[PDB]
Amino acid sequence: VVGGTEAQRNSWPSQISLQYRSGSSWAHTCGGTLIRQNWVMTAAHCVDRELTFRVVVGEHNLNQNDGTEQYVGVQKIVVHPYWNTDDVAAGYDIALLRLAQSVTLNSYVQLGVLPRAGTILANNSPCYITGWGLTRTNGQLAQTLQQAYLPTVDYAICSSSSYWGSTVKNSMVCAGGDGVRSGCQGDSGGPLHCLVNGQYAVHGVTSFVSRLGCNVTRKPTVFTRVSAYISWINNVIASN
Ligand SMILES: [Ca+2]
Repeated sequence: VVGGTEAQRNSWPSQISLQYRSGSSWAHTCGGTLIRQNWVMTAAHCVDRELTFRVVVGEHNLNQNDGTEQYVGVQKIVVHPYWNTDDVAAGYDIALLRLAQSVTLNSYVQLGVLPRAGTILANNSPCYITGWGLTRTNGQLAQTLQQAYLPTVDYAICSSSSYWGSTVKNSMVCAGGDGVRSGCQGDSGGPLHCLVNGQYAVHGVTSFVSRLGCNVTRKPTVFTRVSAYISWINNVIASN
């Protein structure tokens, strides 16, 4: 997250860190949202590589013991069937991970609330992106969980020529674009949390930013629209 501030430890309890095994250690690669005690929602592109993945819930500082972490293996990966790794702009950048154990819920570990199917946010709706992604274009991952205030940019503006054009689909949510604050690499798969009728809900799954840079004016961060996948999500969970 570029232009973020450190999250309070209990603000975003559904945020997870998706990590892969490297050497005798683990490396953060992406975010995720805990949606059942044994299921995480993330970006399809986060799991294209044939790596060994684990999920950390109750995580705050990737580089320090917080006393609140639970570590769990990924047992099964269900990528959206229409996902095409060579075409992120086509959409479908979503995957569900079934965890090897059910995590224990507490003030640091909670299920993310999802919007009802079809819900679209009005332009300029208040949201926060959260993650441990790069804090600058071509930068380094955050140690502590970051948040940034990123208001939505509706489909009509986002898909206009000076923004993202035909690259953005109605199955996505755009947010930010101010040139200061944005998602960045390593935020992929994580939540966009938007305040609606008094409650935060996870309306986006971080998908992409410009090849030019993370915080580029009129290239808001783009997210898979969660409310386009409610039926898909339920179908997967019910069959697995
Ligand atoms: Ca930690």
